Amino acid sequence: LDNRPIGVFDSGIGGLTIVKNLMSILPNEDIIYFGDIARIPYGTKSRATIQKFAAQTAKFLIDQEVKAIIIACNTISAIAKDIVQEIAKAIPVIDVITAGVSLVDNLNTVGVIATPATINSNAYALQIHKKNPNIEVYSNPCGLFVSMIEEGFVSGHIVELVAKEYLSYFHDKNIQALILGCTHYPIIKESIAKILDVKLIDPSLQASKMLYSLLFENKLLNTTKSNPEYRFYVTDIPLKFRSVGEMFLQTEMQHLEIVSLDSY
Amino acid sequence: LDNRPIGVFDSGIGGLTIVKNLMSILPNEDIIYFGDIARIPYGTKSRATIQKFAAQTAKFLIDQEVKAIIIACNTISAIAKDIVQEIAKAIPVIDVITAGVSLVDNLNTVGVIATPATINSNAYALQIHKKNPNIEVYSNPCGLFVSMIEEGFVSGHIVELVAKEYLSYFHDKNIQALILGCTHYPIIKESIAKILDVKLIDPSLQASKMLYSLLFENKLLNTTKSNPEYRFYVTDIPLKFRSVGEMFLQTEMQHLEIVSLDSY
Amino acid sequence: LDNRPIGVFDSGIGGLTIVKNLMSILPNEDIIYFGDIARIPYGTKSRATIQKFAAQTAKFLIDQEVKAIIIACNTISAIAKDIVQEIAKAIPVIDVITAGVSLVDNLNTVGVIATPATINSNAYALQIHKKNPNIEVYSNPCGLFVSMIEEGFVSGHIVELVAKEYLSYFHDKNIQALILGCTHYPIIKESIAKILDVKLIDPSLQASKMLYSLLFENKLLNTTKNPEYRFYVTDIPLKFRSVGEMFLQTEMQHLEIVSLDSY
Amino acid sequence: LDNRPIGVFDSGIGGLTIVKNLMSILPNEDIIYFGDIARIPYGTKSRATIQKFAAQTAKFLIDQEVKAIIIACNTISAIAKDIVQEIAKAIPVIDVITAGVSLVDNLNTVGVIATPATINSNAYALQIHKKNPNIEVYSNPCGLFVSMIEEGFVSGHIVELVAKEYLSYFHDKNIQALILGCTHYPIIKESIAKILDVKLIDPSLQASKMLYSLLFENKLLNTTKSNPEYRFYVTDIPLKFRSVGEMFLQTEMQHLEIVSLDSY
Amino acid sequence: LDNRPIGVFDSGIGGLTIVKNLMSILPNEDIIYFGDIARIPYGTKSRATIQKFAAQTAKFLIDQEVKAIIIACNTISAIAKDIVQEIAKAIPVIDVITAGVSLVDNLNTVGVIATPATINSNAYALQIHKKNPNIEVYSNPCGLFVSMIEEGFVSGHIVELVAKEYLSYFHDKNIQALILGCTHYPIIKESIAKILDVKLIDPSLQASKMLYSLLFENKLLNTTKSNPEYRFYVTDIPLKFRSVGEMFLQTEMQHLEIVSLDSY
Amino acid sequence: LDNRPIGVFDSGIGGLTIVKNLMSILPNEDIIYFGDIARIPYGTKSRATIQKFAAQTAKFLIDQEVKAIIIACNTISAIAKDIVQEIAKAIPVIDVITAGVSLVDNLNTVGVIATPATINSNAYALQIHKKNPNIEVYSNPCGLFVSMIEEGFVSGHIVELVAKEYLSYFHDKNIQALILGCTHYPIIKESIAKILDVKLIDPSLQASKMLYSLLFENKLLNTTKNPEYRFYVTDIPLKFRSVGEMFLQTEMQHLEIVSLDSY
Ligand SMILES: N[C@H](CCC(=O)O)C(=O)O
Ligand SMILES: N[C@H](CCC(=O)O)C(=O)O
Ligand SMILES: N[C@H](CCC(=O)O)C(=O)O
Ligand SMILES: N[C@H](CCC(=O)O)C(=O)O
Ligand SMILES: N[C@H](CCC(=O)O)C(=O)O
Ligand SMILES: N[C@H](CCC(=O)O)C(=O)O
Repeated sequence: LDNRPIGVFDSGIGGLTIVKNLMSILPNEDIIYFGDIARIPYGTKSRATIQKFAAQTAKFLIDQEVKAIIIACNTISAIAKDIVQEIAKAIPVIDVITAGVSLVDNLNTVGVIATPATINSNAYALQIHKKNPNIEVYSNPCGLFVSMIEEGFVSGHIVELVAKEYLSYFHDKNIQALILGCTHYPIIKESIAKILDVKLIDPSLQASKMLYSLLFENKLLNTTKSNPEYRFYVTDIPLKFRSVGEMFLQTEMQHLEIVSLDSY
Repeated sequence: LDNRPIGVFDSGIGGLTIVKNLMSILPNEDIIYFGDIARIPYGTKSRATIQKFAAQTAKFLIDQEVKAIIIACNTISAIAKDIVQEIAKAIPVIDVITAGVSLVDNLNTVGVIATPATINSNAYALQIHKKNPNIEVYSNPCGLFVSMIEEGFVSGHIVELVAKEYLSYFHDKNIQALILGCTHYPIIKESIAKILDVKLIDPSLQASKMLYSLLFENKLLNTTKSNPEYRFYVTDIPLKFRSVGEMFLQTEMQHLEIVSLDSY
Repeated sequence: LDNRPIGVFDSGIGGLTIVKNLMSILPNEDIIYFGDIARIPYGTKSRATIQKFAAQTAKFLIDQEVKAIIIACNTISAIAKDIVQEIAKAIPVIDVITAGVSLVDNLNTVGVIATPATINSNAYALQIHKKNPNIEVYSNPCGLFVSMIEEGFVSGHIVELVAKEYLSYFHDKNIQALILGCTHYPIIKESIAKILDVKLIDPSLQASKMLYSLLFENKLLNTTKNPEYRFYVTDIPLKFRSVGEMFLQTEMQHLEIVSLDSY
Repeated sequence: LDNRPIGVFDSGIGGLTIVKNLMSILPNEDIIYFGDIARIPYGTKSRATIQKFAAQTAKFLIDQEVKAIIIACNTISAIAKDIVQEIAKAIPVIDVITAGVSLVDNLNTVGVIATPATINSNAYALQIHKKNPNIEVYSNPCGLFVSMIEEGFVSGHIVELVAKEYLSYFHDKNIQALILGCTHYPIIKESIAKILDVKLIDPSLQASKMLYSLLFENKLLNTTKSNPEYRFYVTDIPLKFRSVGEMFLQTEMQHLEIVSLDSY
Repeated sequence: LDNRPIGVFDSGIGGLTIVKNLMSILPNEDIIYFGDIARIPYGTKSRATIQKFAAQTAKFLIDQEVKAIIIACNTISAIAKDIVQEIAKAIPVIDVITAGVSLVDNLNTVGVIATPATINSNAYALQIHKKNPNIEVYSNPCGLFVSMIEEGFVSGHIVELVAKEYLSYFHDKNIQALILGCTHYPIIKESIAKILDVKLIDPSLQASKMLYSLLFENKLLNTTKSNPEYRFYVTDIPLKFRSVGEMFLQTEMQHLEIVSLDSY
Repeated sequence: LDNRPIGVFDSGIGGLTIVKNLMSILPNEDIIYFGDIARIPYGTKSRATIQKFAAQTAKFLIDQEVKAIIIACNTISAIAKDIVQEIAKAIPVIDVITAGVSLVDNLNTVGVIATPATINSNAYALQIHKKNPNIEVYSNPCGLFVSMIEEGFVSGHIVELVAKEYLSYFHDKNIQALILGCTHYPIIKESIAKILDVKLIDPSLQASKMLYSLLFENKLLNTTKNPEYRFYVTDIPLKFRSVGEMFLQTEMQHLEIVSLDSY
């Protein structure tokens, strides 16, 4: 089990940051990244469809005999965590919403921004309230942010105006921190910080640390002496993928392969 | 054959305008609209994947024994028209790019805006040049427009600034007309007209008229006396679908059903 | 908390009447409707199946952090009210049977028509006799009514003949009122009236009024002045919008396909 | 292999007729019936849901090691036949639509009645036209029939009136035969014949004949001396289930066992 | 049914060994071989492409009315087995991975060599672990072997050196057997045994035995007096194809016919 | 027209060398690379198959309205140059065999190594003997080289032994130069040199220079001062970026999976 890869489970593109994080704390581990690039975005799809898609990716990863899964995507974590856990059986699953919650559960008043699917699922408020039901949670979807960022609008006047549209909801709420509850949003954190001067919470590294602690405590660390294998399995490769993905990864996606979920 | 439905073939959401158009010129015809809502957008996907998806929708429509197909989506028309035609066999296929070309092929200098997939496919320039190779064609993708419009940003300062970003390319080109080469773009035509004061070409109604002429000349008109049947078959129904779709349709999508392409 | 939605808990389709009522009497409340359209009808299924299904919907609604639940379906109310309440915990639950019973507690002879499951459960008679054992309660299931109505047979000779088959039972019972103990039956009240000349009790509005009272007493009224209406369903067949909107009497604002697989 | 059971795959209740037919045609075969009684009817559900459900049943049946399957339900046959066959790989699958089509492919004008789902799927017309594209097929849903029959309304004035409502569609069509394209409809064939007195085609018996032919010619017949075993697996045992089921089966179900499909 | 041919389904060239084995084990059976010689190798292609190709071949074979299929290729077996079985509905499909797994499920430590695609798919390890999750499986791709062998390098110093490069991975693994998980590798088994002298497992012969068992026990054996017919369908006849193919088949291909799969 | 891209037409992988060359000598030209990665290798396939495949790629490239085409692959150039030219019509086509031949036309004895298909076609000898019939041309296919190189055997004892098997043929032929008549072979030029001490002719740069000349003569040079590089391929297996980028010597900017099914 020790020398099996870690599965990084994404909807697509923004979860590459978890790969980056893992490479910084677990440099000897093999990683399989999965992105369902053919069917993104998930943030604007129904709960039934997000669950259907996540069951397929889960089965694909389990067939690769990963030793652990991290769900990098907040939208999949919000809506399909249990579907994924049920398929993974004895394979542990770490998720980014659990990570986010762990960073705010001593506050009194918390804001959350995320995809429409995530916010409409109510997952962040529910999970925060499982820790403490008296934490005040204010949530607002930021529907345009994902496409905006994928199209390269990552700073400047457009980004600032779209952010004002979505973040003005929080001005009278006296929040103590704002959860960046979508993988894409930390890219624009500097623009967010200009509009809403509060602590911004990015749960990706925390999620990676949770996976580190689990592997360490359970003695499931890779002890091979060969170069780690980083495999990027995706269901589409459109022309902009290399450039937008590597904006998140911060290094080359050197071993990239087109796969299909047709049999899953 | 006369009393079979017309198939309106979309990627999703914006092709509903063709249904509206058809209902205005062919009020006695049954219509089946197909939208692959589960996997939109197509505008940012690869050619291989767009072809794969379009073959599935084509097979679904042919199994419903439509008498004609109109491809409402510029992205599918650009990349998968031949795939669809091959599946349809003796069933005629009308497409929106053919319609657009028919509206500009006596000009000297033409601009085109469309999805990244459409513009990168080169389909509009190629098809215009098939009519006359000496027409000057200037093309620019407007990647953010589709999501922007689906998120409800349809006028105002954000729309104007995003449009300035994409349309400034045309200011020195002396174009005689600008093809609105995506179903979504006519929604924002007033904002476009503020930035680039040229004739805007919306090919949807022309495409519908092409289908009318074909049915009329071939004596394939519905002569039943019952209420026409309008069926909206979609592969997902997310929460925003009703409202955003009916913004394009301009009337209620009264008979709506979730379907699957898994067997296609 | 007062800006959280109300949850309308249905088996499917007929509970849209409760949404209509709440839109009227509580025009500034947000509402989440849940319909298990994939698995309807409930009215001809077993007790244990209805309980299993209802537990899943209850868990779904509690995950949404609704501020209150109204069980719009008589069948779920008859069979699974306790399970729903156990899942809802401190979230208040109003149900349509409690509403119906409240409208007859000054009478001495009452009839009840409902689904086969509701009648089999004997919930209406039990809940009435609990308040006053001397009230004579006569019950009769009307199995075909739900499908008949969903297929658009809502007046005319077919409806009258099916109704005569189920209602003739009441002619010699001297009832002072008939409880329409299924969401669907008020649609055909004109045909029912024709056959049985008695006061017809429709518990829908009273349930909605009880919910208003509960929100007022618990200080849970939304004070805002445009509400949002979400319709979460486990299936969307072609006929769903037409039939549903027949009960709702307006168009469904926002509709989404959801799954209970994880519940 | 030849001593494994035959699977009768139903939505619920009406498929028991095929069990009855196989008890007479193949008296030495073990039979497993499956009915998804918890979730019926299928006839009023979407294509996506019918396919989801049928995939779970098919997987349950394969796990019982059946040697052949007959899809007794027209609604599953119309919408999910390919899903079922793909799951039942090497196991042959006979369906009632194929049976029905085989009885009419010599005619010129054919009527079809079925559930809303079956008619909306266009499956009968499509499959007929695979054999002879020139046959005129007229199709009309009879939505109330399934519940009406299950509630015990099987003859008399109510049945005649409902039948008049649905069958009036055919009076001006000059059909040569009417396909009773739902398992339930043969129960009320005497009433149908009073209203529309044309040749009535019952797919269920022909499906049973096709299964015999498949087993006989392919040498898959059971010749053991152990008494045949009949098992009826259902997802619910509702109120009047035995009495309604025994209307179709015409004998008692000796082993009736509730199973859950939730693991599939 | 029993007089229909057996299909041998290959990527190309190496599968001819299975034809050779069936000529000896089942001398009275008609055989159709298919090799996609225009598009080989499959071993260095993506999962999505291997699945696309295998779906076309499978459809061609079903159209020849075969009664059973053996997937001779480990690469197709690893990646596209479910695709093939779903297309070959009722037709039973034997695969070489299943055969290989059946020969090692009594051991504790197993090595596997195969094409890059086969190893990257994890199929051998996964399938072994379905039977016994505690077996230690060590897998290494031998990418150059297929071309090397096809170019006629089948013994000698070059073969020994390349083999040393690939098999050095196993020297410290204490494996009890090595699965020769590619059709080509048994050709160089004497060289492999010089370098890594452990029990060598050849899936191809075991697959042929499993097919005999299936036909014998299921009564699908051909007993006609007409001479067996052998057909070899290929998508190309390249330069030295007969000479290379005859290395594996060990007799001449009497009917070798180019077909196109483009319609599938 | 001068802002249209150049098309680099490959079978797959090795033609990336031509992209590298053009990035160097034409730094402001946009480039579309096409590789039929799904169906490689071409070098061991039949003449008719190579022609069928090449016609599809040619049609794809013409649909993109490239301003010129360079056939980077010796195998396509040997077998399908006429088909590509017939499809390209007024779009100029440069090919690597014409380039290779141009570099030897002052010699009298020449060797050529290439794929089995290229050598079988006899294209190099035919095109050389056409210019001067007196030049002695000796040809030998090197079938294993393409796979060997793509699998990363690019130096050392294995490469030397395979090379000795194919090149020993030339020891007694008194050649003045050897044409490396396959895109892949320059990768192992150090091992080739070891065995055969003769001038090695790599036609890649000369083909790229001929394209420059053609663009200059036809007034088709892009005058702009950041170019865009698109890599269109029919498959992307795991090893593709590593092996491709070995030939390209930089990272592929923009990569897209495409299909020739409609071509
Ligand atoms: N990849 C984004 C979702 C990312 C997230 O929610 O963290 C999408 O598919 O919409
Ligand atoms: N529906 C849009 C494309 C519409 C069009 O190109 O006309 C999308 O999927 O991106
Ligand atoms: N929706 C009806 C029951 C409604 C009611 O009992 O109030 C059903 O599922 O049978
Ligand atoms: N059992 C019926 C369908 C039977 C059939 O279509 O043959 C239902 O579930 O609606
Ligand atoms: N024919 C080989 C694969 C053979 C096998 O994996 O068994 C290829 O195409 O790469
Ligand atoms: N790409 C090589 C041929 C390269 C060349 O001949 O220049 C192949 O497909 O075999």
